Amino acid sequence: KETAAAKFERQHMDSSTASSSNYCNQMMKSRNLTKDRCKPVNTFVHESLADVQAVCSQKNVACKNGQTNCYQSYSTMSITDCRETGSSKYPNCAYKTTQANKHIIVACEGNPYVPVHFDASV
Repeated sequence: KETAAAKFERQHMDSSTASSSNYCNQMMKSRNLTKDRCKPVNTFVHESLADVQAVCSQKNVACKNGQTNCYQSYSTMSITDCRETGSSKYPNCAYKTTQANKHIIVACEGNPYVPVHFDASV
């Protein structure tokens, strides 16, 4: 079905945008991240697809799971962290929205070598 690279774009890319306090509530729903369960934590990156793809050629770092295919951006990037609230109950998933400017760390795979997993922000 959906490729890993497409799944990364669906879950994590929002180049279209200044996020509101309801941003995560709307985006987690519209990107199908609340269909089977409320995904607890999810990050959206507001940079261009080209800039995020270029991270796979930037600073190589260890992934949280111990693999060696993670990469940290040389520059900070505009991102939005979505974190499920305590009062969230499926299927009415509820999220706190936090914008930040941080370096991102993604896992890269394949040919062409593209992001397939959002590992962390630092």
